[PDB]
Parts: sequence; structure tokens; C-alpha cells
Amino acid sequence: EVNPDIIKDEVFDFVIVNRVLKKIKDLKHYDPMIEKIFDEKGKEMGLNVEIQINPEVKDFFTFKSISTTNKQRCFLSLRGETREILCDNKLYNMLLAVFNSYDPNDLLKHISTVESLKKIFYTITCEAVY
Amino acid sequence: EVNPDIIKDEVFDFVIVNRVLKKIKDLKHYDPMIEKIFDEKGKEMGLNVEIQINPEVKDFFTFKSISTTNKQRCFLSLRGETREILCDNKLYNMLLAVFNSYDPNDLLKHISTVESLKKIFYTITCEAVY
Ligand SMILES: [Cu+2]
Ligand SMILES: [Cu+2]
Repeated sequence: EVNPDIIKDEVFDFVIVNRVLKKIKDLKHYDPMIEKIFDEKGKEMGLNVEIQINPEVKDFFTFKSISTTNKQRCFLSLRGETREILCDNKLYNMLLAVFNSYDPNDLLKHISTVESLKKIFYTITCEAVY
Repeated sequence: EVNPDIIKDEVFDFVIVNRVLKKIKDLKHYDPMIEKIFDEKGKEMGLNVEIQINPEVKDFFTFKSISTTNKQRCFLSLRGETREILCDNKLYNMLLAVFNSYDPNDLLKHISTVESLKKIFYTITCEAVY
């Protein structure tokens, strides 16, 4: 609801914030759109995060995370197509690998991790145990 | 877009229709909401299917399938929560197991398969290869 802007501040009992957000050198590069959830009949509960992986083309490649009381769900968007992804350390490392490698003196490496993540994207399958 | 109603008719080059829809004894029990996709700048392309697994409580437990030119995506909804699921024969059998076991002389068996599918639901994880 109310959407703050900076994490370099108050603490949060959310993993996306401790595991990924807080370790991004330049959080602003990525247009962090971050609403906080509560005031709806409830009162201070979840966090709703959106990062642009390609801030040159809004919404071309985005990362969203919805965190609540108990659960968290993760999503990736590439070219209009959304896919949920398991929130884990594998995804986190891939996320920071991309987020923390921007550096104009090494575009090649950064773009390398970006293309690696799209690869991951097309890989996601949603499965159950039968 | 234009939403037909009956499959006991024309043929379709879509798996949801050949593998699941066409094998449901009483397709109407489940409020098949089925739009056909095309006329949008395109022209005859996809099929958009929605089945109510609990037709007593609209949208409490639903199954949706979006089929297009090449791909198909599958979704399950239980109590407001949506989760994509891999479209395969495992899901199909689970689907018909539920859809084809309605029978007032054996509510117990039917309800048995319904509860088994909710179980499956909470099991779905979305994973990539790293
Ligand atoms: Cu970049
Ligand atoms: Cu039933």
C-alpha cells in the first residue's frame, strides 16, 4: 500500500530483504518499486517488491516478490511472460550476480549474467508430487 | 474471445481438449467456461478453458488452461490462491479422476479424489535448472 523507497534503513523480517535487497550495491539502478502491505482490515503484514532487471525498457525484464506474514512468492517476467519461481539461495545468487555486476568498464561480464538469467527463465517448470 | 460451449463437436488441435475435455462424461457439471482466441489483429489461434472443480462455490476451486499456436499453460486455484502446473498426463489423470467420479451413489469416492487433488495443489513447486 504505502510505498517507501529505502531499505538502507529500518530492519525487516523478510528474506527477500535480508538475502537480496540489502546486498544490492546500487539498489536505485533498478527502480525498486516497493509497496508495504497493511491497512486493508489488516495492519502491517507483507512486503511487495518489484525490481526492473532492464531499467532501459520498463517491464521488459522484471523481478517481483510478494512477502507476507508467513509465505513469500517469487516471479520473473521476460517480454510479457510471467513465471513464478521458487524463492531460494540459488535464485538469490543469480539475482545478485546480475544486480551487482553492472559496471560500465565491464559491460561484457554484466550482460553475461543477464543472458544467463533469461536462460534460467525458459527453464522453469512447475511440478507437484503425485 | 467468442466463447462457444460444446466440444462434443468440432475437432481441435489442442491437448487439453483431446486429453481431458473430451473424456469428461458430464462436461456441463463443471461450468465449462471456454473462450476461443483470435480476432485481435490475429485470427484463430488459441483456446482459453476454465473448469469449476467445485461448482457449488464459484471460483473456490478452479482449473484453467490457456492453449495457443505452440504452447499451453495450466493453472489450479484453491481459495483465492493460483498456481501454475505442468500440463502432463499425470495432471490429466488426476483431472479426470476428479471430473469422472461424480456420482450421488458414491459421494465418498468422488470427494476422495477432490481432496487428493488439493493435496497435490499444496505440493506444486516451481523450479529451474541452474
Ligand atoms: Cu543491466
Ligand atoms: Cu464434486
